[PDB]
Amino acid sequence: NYHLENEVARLKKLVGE
Repeated sequence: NYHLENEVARLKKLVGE
Protein backbone atom coordinates (compact mmCIF):
# COMPACT_ATOMS: atom_id res chain seq x y z
CA ASN A 1 0.00 0.00 0.00
CA TYR A 2 2.62 2.63 1.02
CA HIS A 3 1.51 6.28 1.33
CA LEU A 4 0.30 5.50 -2.21
CA GLU A 5 -2.56 3.90 -0.30
CA ASN A 6 -3.13 7.24 1.43
CA GLU A 7 -2.37 8.93 -1.93
CA VAL A 8 -5.23 7.02 -3.58
CA ALA A 9 -7.57 8.59 -0.99
CA ARG A 10 -5.81 11.98 -1.48
CA LEU A 11 -6.09 11.75 -5.29
CA LYS A 12 -9.58 10.14 -5.34
CA LYS A 13 -10.81 13.09 -3.18
CA LEU A 14 -9.85 15.83 -5.69
CA VAL A 15 -10.53 13.71 -8.82
CA GLY A 16 -12.91 10.73 -9.23
CA GLU A 17 -15.71 11.48 -6.72
